[PDB]
Amino acid sequence: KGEELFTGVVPILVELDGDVNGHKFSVSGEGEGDATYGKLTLKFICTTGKLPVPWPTLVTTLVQCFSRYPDHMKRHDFFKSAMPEGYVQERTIFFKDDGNYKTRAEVKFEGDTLVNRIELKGIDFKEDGNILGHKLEYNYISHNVYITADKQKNGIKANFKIRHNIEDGSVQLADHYQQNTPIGDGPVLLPDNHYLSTQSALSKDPNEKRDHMVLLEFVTAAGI
Repeated sequence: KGEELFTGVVPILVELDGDVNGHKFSVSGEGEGDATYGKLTLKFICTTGKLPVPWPTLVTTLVQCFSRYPDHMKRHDFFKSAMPEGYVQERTIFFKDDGNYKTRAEVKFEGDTLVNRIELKGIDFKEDGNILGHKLEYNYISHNVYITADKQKNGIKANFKIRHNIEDGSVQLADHYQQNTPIGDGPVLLPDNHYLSTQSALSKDPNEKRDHMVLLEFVTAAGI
């Protein structure tokens, strides 16, 4: 059972390589995960210098296997059932009236540490849009992740809308399309329809002088 691997606080490593409209960059992140409370604490650093895009646009990319599933729903936890061999998570984020993000990450265990090596490719962005123009507010993100079973790929599919508030008080809609598939060839839990009530608190470290982000996320299953 992969559920026994999350019973306590688990070290989290996050390594990401991206290319948005030709701007290459890298993000590194560490933290702890406590599925018992769906509690996630992470800090990300831009290892190549300045981040070419708004941090908030990388939140959902930069470990849903750390979410708290109510006891009566634990038969729907695809994420933990695929561990420790892990699973492949692919997404396609569509920013309204702007470019799109196509990401492919691999979430798996490396010893006692949950790892998430991501590969992000961004194209079609407007040089002066809300993303490459850095006009999106850095504050709070909170939406529901609607999940559905994908018996064909023996995994799951999920979609949701992230509404990033712009500085002028407007909204930058970002449609997400998720596709998780198990790396290992073992039995994984195919869940009935349900969603992930997610909430992220972005903040800066008063002492960190490198482009970064301090995140305090909470993911809890519901819908059934």
